[PDB]
Amino acid sequence: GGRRAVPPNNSNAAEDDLPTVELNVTSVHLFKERWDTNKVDHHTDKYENNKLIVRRGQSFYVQIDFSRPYDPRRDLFRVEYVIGRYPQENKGTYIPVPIVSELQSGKWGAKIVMREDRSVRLSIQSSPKCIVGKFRMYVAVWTPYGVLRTSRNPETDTYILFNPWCEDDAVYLDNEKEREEYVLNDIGVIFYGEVNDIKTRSWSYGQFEDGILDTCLYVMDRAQMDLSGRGNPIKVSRVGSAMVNAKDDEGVLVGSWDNIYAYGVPPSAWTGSVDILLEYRSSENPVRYGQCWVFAGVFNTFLRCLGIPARIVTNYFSAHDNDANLQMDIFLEEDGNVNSKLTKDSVWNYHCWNEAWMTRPDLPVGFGGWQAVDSTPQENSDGMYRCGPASVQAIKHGHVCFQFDAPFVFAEVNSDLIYITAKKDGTHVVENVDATHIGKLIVTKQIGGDGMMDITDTYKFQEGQEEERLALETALMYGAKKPLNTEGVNVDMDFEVENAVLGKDFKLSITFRNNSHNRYTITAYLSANITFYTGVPKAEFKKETFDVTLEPLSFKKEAVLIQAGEYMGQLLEQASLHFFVTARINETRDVLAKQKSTVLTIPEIIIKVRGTQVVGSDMTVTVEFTNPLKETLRNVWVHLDGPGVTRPMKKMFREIRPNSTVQWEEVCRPWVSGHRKLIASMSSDSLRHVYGELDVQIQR
Amino acid sequence: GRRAVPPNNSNAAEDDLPTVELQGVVLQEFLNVTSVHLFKERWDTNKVDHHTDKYENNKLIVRRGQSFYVQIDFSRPYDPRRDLFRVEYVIGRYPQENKGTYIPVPIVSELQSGKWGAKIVMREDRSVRLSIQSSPKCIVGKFRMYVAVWTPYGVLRTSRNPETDTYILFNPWCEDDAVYLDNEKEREEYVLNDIGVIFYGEVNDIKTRSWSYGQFEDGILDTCLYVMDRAQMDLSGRGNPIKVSRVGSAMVNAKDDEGVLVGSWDNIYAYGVPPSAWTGSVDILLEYRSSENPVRYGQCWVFAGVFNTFLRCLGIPARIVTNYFSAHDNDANLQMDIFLEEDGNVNSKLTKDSVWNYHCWNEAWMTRPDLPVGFGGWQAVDSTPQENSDGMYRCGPASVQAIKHGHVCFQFDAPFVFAEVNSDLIYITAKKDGTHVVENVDATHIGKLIVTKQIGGDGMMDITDTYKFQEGQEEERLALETALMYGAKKPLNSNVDMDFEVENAVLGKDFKLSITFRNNSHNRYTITAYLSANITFYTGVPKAEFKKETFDVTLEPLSFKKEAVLIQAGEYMGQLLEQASLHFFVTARINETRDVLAKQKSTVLTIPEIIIKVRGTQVVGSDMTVTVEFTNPLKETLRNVWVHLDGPGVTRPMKKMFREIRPNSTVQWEEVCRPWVSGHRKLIASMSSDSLRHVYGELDVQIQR
Ligand SMILES: [Sr+2]
Ligand SMILES: [Sr+2]
Repeated sequence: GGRRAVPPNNSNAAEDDLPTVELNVTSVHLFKERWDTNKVDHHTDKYENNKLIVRRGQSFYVQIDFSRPYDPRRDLFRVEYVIGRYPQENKGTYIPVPIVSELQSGKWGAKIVMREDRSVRLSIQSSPKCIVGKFRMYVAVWTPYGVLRTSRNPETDTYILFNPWCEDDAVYLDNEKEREEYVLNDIGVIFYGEVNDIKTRSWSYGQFEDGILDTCLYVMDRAQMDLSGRGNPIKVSRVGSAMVNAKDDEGVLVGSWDNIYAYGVPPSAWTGSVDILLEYRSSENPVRYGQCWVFAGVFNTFLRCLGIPARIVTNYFSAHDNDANLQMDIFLEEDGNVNSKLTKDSVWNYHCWNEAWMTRPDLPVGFGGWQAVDSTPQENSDGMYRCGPASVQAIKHGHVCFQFDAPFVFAEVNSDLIYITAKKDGTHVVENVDATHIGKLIVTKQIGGDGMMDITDTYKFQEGQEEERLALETALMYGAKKPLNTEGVNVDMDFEVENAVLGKDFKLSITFRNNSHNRYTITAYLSANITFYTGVPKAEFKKETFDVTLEPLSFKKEAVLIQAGEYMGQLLEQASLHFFVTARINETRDVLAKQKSTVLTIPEIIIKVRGTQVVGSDMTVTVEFTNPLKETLRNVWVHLDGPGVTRPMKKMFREIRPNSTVQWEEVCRPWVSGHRKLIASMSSDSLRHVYGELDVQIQR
Repeated sequence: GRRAVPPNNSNAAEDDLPTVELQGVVLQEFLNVTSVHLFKERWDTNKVDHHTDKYENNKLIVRRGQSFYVQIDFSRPYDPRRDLFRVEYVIGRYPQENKGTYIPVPIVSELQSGKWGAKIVMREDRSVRLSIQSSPKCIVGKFRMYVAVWTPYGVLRTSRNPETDTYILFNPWCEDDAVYLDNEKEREEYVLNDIGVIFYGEVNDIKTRSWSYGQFEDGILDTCLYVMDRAQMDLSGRGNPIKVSRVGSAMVNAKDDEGVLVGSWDNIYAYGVPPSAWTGSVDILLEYRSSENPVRYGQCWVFAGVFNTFLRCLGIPARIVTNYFSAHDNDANLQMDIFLEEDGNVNSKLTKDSVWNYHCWNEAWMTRPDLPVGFGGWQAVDSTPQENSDGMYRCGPASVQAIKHGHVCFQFDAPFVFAEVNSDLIYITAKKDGTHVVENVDATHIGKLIVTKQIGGDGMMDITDTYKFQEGQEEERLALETALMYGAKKPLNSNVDMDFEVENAVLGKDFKLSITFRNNSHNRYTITAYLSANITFYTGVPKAEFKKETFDVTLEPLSFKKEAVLIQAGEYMGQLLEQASLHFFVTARINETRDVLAKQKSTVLTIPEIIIKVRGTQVVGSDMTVTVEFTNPLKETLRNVWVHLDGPGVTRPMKKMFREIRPNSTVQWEEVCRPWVSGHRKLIASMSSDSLRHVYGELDVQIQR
């Protein structure tokens, strides 16, 4: 056909039927059953699936009943696995599994583990590099006139996932604790807020829930992904992440940061990946709407479900859309005030990306392990896409020369803020530089429980360390950018905001230390704005200039008060507030700068249960939320979730008068034993990004 | 909420800057420009010293990093003690200094290096004449010019004036430009030349044809800006060769309905022009700008054609390259599988992989700052997609030096272009029971010759040694190991030589295949050779096996034997495909040793060319009558014959149609051209019909002033 002899098979759903005729089998028994050896041994017993699911590079048992006794003399047969529509032994999409005296490592094969009166028990092993997907099983009998082969049989469809338990698999992770956490765990916690006030919230990955695995295969099919590569964790993450953010009626989620969300579910409402993945599957069109942590919850569900050890990572004060520039420009005016016309770039209060576990045989030795993949697009070499998989280890050392998109995730965590006064005659002069703001704290969920784990030391060295300065020296050599010459760049200023609840008042003190044996005349300015979590300004709710005289060896503190009415009028979804404080030392003309952010605390949702905490047993769940506003919250949606206990659900209240409390009781029949969890979220026409949860423990 | 200002990613979108911009509190006896002068005109210094005097454009065109002159007329003599002003260049809807989309350009005592600055070089009564210099890292695009006079209350600035818009192209003549070529011969060839030759055919009969890059033609420069626009390329990226080529190559192959061309190798070409008819890039590029939808149809040389025009037009040196025996769709593998039956025959069912007779790609020149030192220079970029990490996209820019050294750890997509050229042929026997046995590896077929057009004229320049070392030698071996550890995959692991040579025939003639054996040992061996001949596409994909032959031969100890075969025209005339190539597989079994020998070659049937004769005044501005002439070589009728004529700077692409043409008849076509360019020009003709296709012809003319 001009282009290629055979078309590409980039669909695991398209199937071809192998001919039945160019000894015979009567029944093929696999030991599926979620209690049986196979599933229990492959660690695929939690999957709500009624087919055999194994993990590559490992043996599993199967049994073939022949019409007559298998005789090693005049008999010859082999099990066949085939995927997609144009199988090719050449591409790994047609695997003849030959009978062997013993199984070698890294090769396919079947040992006749035992035979008894017309049946043969088999031990089948698979290559540790096997294509991940859902294969078809057949049994071929090689007669002197042609192969005789089984008919199409759905109940034998075997799923072959990645295998972090196998040391020959690139996805290998050598620690059962981590294995459980990064692969087996189907509940997760997402960190946000601001570096000073870390807020957490649970998300449901739900990889083992009914259907999720088949949709993970659907995304790939939708990406027209060559089957020959689904066995590559790299290209798998490379393609998988590009599918997450809907590039025009294409991907999974439709991103959006417009506090309206004109026609869908506000990003702040979702409780997990489940209903999201199932909605994409059923509608077959992008789901509206999503934002970083959402994209992150979903991509993580996709990975874990296939068996690639993944986890979500949150960076505080993220320099997004850096275009590999290591500098953020803050434009101060001649008298010292932040210039709003020019200052157009912002630091995100926080940003969430993923890390995947794998080896990097495409790079030198030492860069394998955790890989950074950011599904939130930004301009990189290809032009506005997801970034990664970039080796966190190389990032740490500044080796941004190795793929993929490493110079852009490096800048997310290493940028500097440059305070530059643009003279009114059209000139510039950089007054100061803040090397310590961006990438102040990078964090993730710990292995034990719902705690926090500081993984900052992994992306970067400690400041001042030559290794730190070296990584910069290196980064700068292969694509890092520091366009402004910061040449020549004794008062110590710093301020603090006390965190408050939504609707209440708070203080913001400014401290001024003067170590010199002399006095100064400072002129300060406080500028408070209302911002999106991305750090983008909506408005300046409070401006305030100060006039401070500093005696030598003086230390003066001033206290400003932010009254609730000064902000309650114009707040945004995540309750973010940004503070800028700059000063001029009239004598020497030095400009001091400092900026911080805070979020207002939102009261949680209450989840309470009564009944029988037993699988199969009806257990009633009670949900209740109190509208803590002096206004009536309209069109209130409360979301309920809890994998293994409840499928996701949601309810709506036309309105909730100021200060009244609602309640929602639904009865669930927990289908999983052990510690499970219940998760709630709130979203209305105004207040949203409200969450609640509960630690149930199902019995049986 | 995502970003404070939308993305500035359109050169055609514009912002209207205010004329007056004051602030605060308080005649305006400040200076008002009465007119601006940008000594453009093809004769003038700017267009000439910048190498843009060739662009058939009416606006000022200038190459980055180098100075140019302008003259501003004021309402009253410039006084260097009171008056303060400056020129401004801005681009896109959302200009930003932070990002080089707004450029102040101050008056300066003396121009520094790689920094915008204007020096006052002459002051006549009421007129300042500046010498303006740009930054070598300037964005490439069409900027708007404005003059701004600073008052202590604000700026007063000129109003929208479309006639003073300025293009700033890359500049291969500037030492500080990433894209710098150190000598005029190369710069002239790879940047100033708007004509090239494409090498096709097969190694043992290299065929050439003229292709018009036509970068300087009217509308091309702008179309080029539209491409980057259709790809939503961030303006701040448009000053980077790497991004321009990483992004621009991706626009060439219309995935869905985005890019420039819809690729097709079906031999039918349902509702479009056959890739074999295109004479040059001008046609496509314009057609696409008017359609705003992908152009049908193209194949590897056409994408390389249209991409080359793109590259050179913006100012990046680039050349088309033609690799013979290409392993495209290699997925990093370093092996090609050919399957055999137990009796020695080729297993027509299992052998689904094919080697392209020839595959063209582009080489683009630029430094490489994202890579270590040493990998700058020519960079391979393949606009013809294939599975790479991202899967099914163009590949490149891959540093050609990194490839030659197996350093595939560097971006972009190096392993793929590496196996496009350095891969082996494995002959495997698929035993009747289901097993496979590796008979022999042919390691010298793929990547035989990589060739490009020469600097002087239309000859070829063997560049195979830039991609690889010599077969055998240590460096080639080490290179291979260096690759294998960083990506390249390589799964699998009796002295009676054989070989056959084909005597290439002309379309419609009988010809011969001459196979010759030889027995070195002192043994009387016995061979059973097989011969399979297939009609194929240039990619390697077969359509049919028109001739199957099998014969046993005995070999004397220390001997030689030449078996000749006569292939009659009739055995193939009935089912040829475009480009007329045929494929042969010669395999033999020496039953004593059960050793298997195998070989393959290809042949393209020579087709007679089109005749072009110039009659008249070969003088710029003066008419000249051009006569295209084609004779039906076949013994049957051709119908719906489309003839094409093109000549950059002599005539724009014109095409004529003939309802049919009887066998062995001749048709003439007379057009009167008015050459607007002098010197060595050329004329390209092409032919396409429902039957015959892939028929080209050219003529060299020298037009005097
Ligand atoms: Sr830092
Ligand atoms: Sr070779």
